[PDB]
Formats: sequence, structure tokens, C-alpha cells
Amino acid sequence: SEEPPFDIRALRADIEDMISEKLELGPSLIRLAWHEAASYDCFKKDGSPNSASMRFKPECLYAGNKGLDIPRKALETLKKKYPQISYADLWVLAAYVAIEYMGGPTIPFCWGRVDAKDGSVCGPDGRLPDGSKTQSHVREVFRRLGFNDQETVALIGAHTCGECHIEFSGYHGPWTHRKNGFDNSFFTQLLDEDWVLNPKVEQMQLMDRATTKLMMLPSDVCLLLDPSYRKYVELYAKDNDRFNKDFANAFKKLTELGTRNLHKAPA
Ligand code: HEM
Ligand SMILES: [Ca+2]
Ligand SMILES: [K+]
Repeated sequence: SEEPPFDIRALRADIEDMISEKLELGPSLIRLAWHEAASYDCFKKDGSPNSASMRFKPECLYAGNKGLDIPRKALETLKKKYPQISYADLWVLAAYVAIEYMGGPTIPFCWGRVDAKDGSVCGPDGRLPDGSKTQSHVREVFRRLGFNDQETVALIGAHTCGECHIEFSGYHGPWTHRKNGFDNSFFTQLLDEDWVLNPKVEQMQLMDRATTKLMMLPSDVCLLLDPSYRKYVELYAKDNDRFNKDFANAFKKLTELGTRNLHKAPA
């Protein structure tokens, strides 16, 4: 489909330069595209997902979006060099590049996302999920977004990369030992390890009995306790390829919620 008004070929490359110069920016780019989309209520059809509306207060000030000012600022260096691309397209693409760069699937990109002009269109607070809660909450949040239990488990598989930071979320640590890689090793960490309480972190989180260097959230481990979710956990933990297929589709679907009139990018 149509050729975009910015140089995506150069852009894809420059984004990798930024990530290679700062690997912890990789996982952080995924979170930024995802919480931008998460405000969506599909039943109410509001929230204004995928419009880079987290540029403006209050959505940028929401408790669930703490520390996301870092990837946003990082992408400013590239908004200047490529004025033709919207913030919305750039957050999404920076995230596709981050996932591919880290060993994940290559997602077909689509462009045409209109930016929110000001923070008058933001969604209400409380749309973002709480890691302290479990599957009833999780299933409530992903239902509202428009995902089924399968897509729900796949999307959370992204915790295969990155880590929690006390000063951001109150939680702490990586989910896996390869926190800059992107595969199914989250469903594998979840299934193989013995998740004991971490008594030294005030917000309740888990840790592996084997090394105690890794961590899990109540919202992460609720994927075990729910029978539906555990089916898909076993599935993705054994089938890395299917995880890549399913993550790619869902994250694409996610980052296209509330969007119309997009165009397939060439490669
Ligand atoms: C119920 C669902 C989810 C909950 C409760 C949750 C919770 C959290 C928390 C507490 C953090 C720590 C933030 C920090 O302090 O750095 C985090 C980070 C992160 N989240 Fe999730 N998350 C959920 C689903 C997802 C999904 C669907 C994605 C993407 C597809 C995702 C991607 C990430 C990534 C990549 C990081 C690492 C960020 C970094 O290392 O800087 N999460 N999440
Ligand atoms: Ca939003
Ligand atoms: K990894």
C-alpha cells in the first residue's frame, strides 16, 4: 500500500541506533505504545487510544504512566528529524522496531494516525491495569479493550523483556534473565520457577526460589491461577513461534484500536 510522507527506511534505522545506544529503551518503548492504547473502552467507544494523547496532562500524569516521560522524550530527537510523522505513528513504529530489534516478530506497520491536538480528549484515569490485583481484574480490563483470553495472555508475554522500577511502579526487578530479549521465556519463567513471596518489597510481589533475582506480579501470576489463562500459558511457553505470531497480531490489533484510514507501509 501507499508510501508514507516520512522516510520510514531511515527512521527504522535511526530508532535502532537509539535503542542500541540504550538497551533499556527497548522494553520502555513497548510500554509507551501499549499504555497509549490502553485507555480504550470498546463498549463505551471512548478513551482515545493510539493518538499519542499521553503527551498532555493529565494522562501523562496518571499513576499508571509513571516514567514513560523517558521514552517520550527519547522520541523527540526523532520527531524533529522527521517532522512528517505524527507522534502516534512514531510511538507505534518505535515499538515495532524495539520488538523486532529484541528478537521478536516483525509486525506489518500501518500509518495515518492523527494526533490529539490537546489533552481535552484524554480518557479517564483507572483504565490502566493494577499489578496488585488478579485475573477478575485482568479479564475486566482486556474485555473492555476488545481482546479475548488468548490475546490477553499473549500481550502480557511482553513482560519477557524489561523490568519494574521502584520509583515508577513501586515494584522491582526483571521478569526473566534475558531482559533485553524477546521470546516466550516469560511463560517459561512463570511455569518452571517456584514463585515465593518477596518479603523485602513493600508492594506485594513474588521472586524465584532458585536465584531470587527475578520477580513476578500478582497480575502476572494470576495467569496461572485462572484455568483459561493457564491453558494459553502452557501453550505459549512450549511454542515460541506461535507466541511470536499471536503477539504480533494482537499488538498490531492493540496499536490499531480506535483507528481508521490507515495505510500499509512498504518494506
Ligand atoms: C494486566 C496487565 C499488565 C500489568 C498489571 C502490567 C504491569 C506492569 C508494571 C507494574 C510494570 C513496571 C513499570 C516500571 O516501574 O518500570 C510494567 C512494565 C512493563 N510492561 Fe506491563 N503490565 C501489564 C501488561 C502489559 C502489556 C499488555 C504489555 C505490552 C504488550 C506490557 C509491557 C511492559 C513492558 C515492556 C515493561 C518494561 C518497561 C521497562 O522495563 O522500562 N505490559 N508492567
Ligand atoms: Ca490513551
Ligand atoms: K527475554
